[PDB]
Amino acid sequence: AGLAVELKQSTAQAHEKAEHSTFMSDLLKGRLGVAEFTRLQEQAWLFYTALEQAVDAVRASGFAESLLDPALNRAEVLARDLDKLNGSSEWRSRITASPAVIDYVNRLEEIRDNVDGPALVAHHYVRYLGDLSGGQVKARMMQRHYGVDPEALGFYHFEGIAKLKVYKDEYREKLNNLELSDEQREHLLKEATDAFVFNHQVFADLGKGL
Ligand code: COH
Ligand SMILES: [Co+2]
Repeated sequence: AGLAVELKQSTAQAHEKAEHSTFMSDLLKGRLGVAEFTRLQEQAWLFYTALEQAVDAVRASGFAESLLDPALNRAEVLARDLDKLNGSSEWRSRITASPAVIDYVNRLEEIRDNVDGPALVAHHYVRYLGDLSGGQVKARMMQRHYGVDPEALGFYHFEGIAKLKVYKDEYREKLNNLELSDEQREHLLKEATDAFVFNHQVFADLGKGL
């Protein structure tokens, strides 16, 4: 075999490289602070805004409307998280994207303009499925290590989903039931590996200095 299982087996090597990065290892260990966590959330808002722009364009065309659920949207809740984290709403006009986040947004803007359905589905898998399966863990250690207020952690909470585990199995079945050509499947497969590299490069840029 299936598409959901194939994505979890081929991108398993790249997924191990993301959790073994200097920045993510220090952030989850508790060796950093709420300033380093806030810089990660600031960069995440920049690529999630670009990601959702591409998702909105591909959903409008009819490509995988059931898969692209607008309840998964994180840019609106990430903006509210950064308002509580920074203490003000004035962060919007003073944040600069890192070299990796620029490359990431450029890729998501190309996917939006070309309305590349399969490539968008690969980026949707990489970001949203990881958020649903590891959100509650990252929110727990952010409160334990940095004392982040639970209301400033809405990114890790999906209010539109009552059964979180059931939603993961429904997302994988919708991914498996995507009618795709052999070229569209290989494009989605090669894009899924690319999307993991983009997210790993974001952590590599953040880890510089500390
Ligand atoms: C323990 C460290 C860790 C971290 C920090 C982390 C953060 C990130 C991250 C950050 C940018 C990305 C791109 C991913 C990528 C993913 N992670 Co993780 N993951 C991690 C370990 C896991 C584990 C374990 C799962 C459970 C898989 C499952 O069966 O739900 C997971 C779920 C996923 C899934 C869903 C796959 C599936 O179930 O089919 C993707 C994609 N991810 N992860
Ligand atoms: Co670079």
